[PDB]
Amino acid sequence: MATMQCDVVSVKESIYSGAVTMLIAKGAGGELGILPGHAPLVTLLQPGPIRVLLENGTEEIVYVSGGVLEVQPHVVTVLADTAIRADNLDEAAILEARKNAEQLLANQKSDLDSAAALAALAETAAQLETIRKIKNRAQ
Repeated sequence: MATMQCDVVSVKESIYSGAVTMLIAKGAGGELGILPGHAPLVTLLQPGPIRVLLENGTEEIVYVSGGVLEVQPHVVTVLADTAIRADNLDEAAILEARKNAEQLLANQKSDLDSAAALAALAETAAQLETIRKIKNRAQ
């Protein structure tokens, strides 16, 4: 399959940069699949685990909170407020926040706390989902 110059960057620093056969990042609410040779596209990147496929039949899963996704003819750049490598994603950290929301949700008293706990649960669940998939990938 063809190859494209994909580069993932975040507010902390770059995460990926090289050749890719195909990448899939969540944008505009739906899953946008870019292929080597696609036309220029600019869509908002929403929270979701983007996958970067290489020419070696491999794929790299990365978690992005959401930001800006700029697609170029032979180049691809996805800016995310926060990018975490599937191999770097800390399960311990996510487990802490994941349980914090679960216990905070059941003890919901107002709408403010709920909005925060819920947002944390969904976010934490995303990071874990990205890891579990990479570390295992047996679905």
